Amino acid sequence: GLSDGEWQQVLNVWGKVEADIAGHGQEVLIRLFTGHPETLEKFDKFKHLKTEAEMKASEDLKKHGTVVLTALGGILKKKGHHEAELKPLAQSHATKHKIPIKYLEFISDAIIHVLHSKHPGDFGADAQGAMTKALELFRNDIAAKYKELGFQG
Repeated sequence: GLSDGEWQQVLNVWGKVEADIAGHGQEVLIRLFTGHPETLEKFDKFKHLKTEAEMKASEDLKKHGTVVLTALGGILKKKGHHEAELKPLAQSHATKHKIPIKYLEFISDAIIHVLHSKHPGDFGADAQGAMTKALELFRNDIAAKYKELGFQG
């Protein structure tokens, strides 16, 4: 798993996220949607947004970004014993929304990009590697649950 020092670096940069969860959420989603427009098709209420300008001005989108990063934060803070926080997310993403693991990879990259962009001083080489492992563990445990839930995934 991750070392205590790796989790410290994950939690340190997540500190920066929580100081402005909305702005971070908004930037992560925008990065995801602009990098991987197919992901936007999964969002009934957002997929009419054609441009970055439109995405930035969307309050719905910023609200959802907060929702996403709030749930992820709760998982990250559990540092590897996150079963309980992970369970309802795997559940909804496997039945209600059907989010392929590949899309979770895209959003992981989007998060790492935004974190490197906004907080390079709190997100150097070791920390980027620790966050990489952290998000990998998230996707890995989501996948394991997807399997039980009958979604591939």
